[PDB]
Amino acid sequence: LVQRGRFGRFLRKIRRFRPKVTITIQGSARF
Repeated sequence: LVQRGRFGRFLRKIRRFRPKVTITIQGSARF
């Protein structure tokens, strides 16, 4: 392992801001 929640999900591997910005980029690749 090499991460804490503060560095695993703090506008880093999720973002998902109210209008949805990078989560959409991830969503394009995933789906």
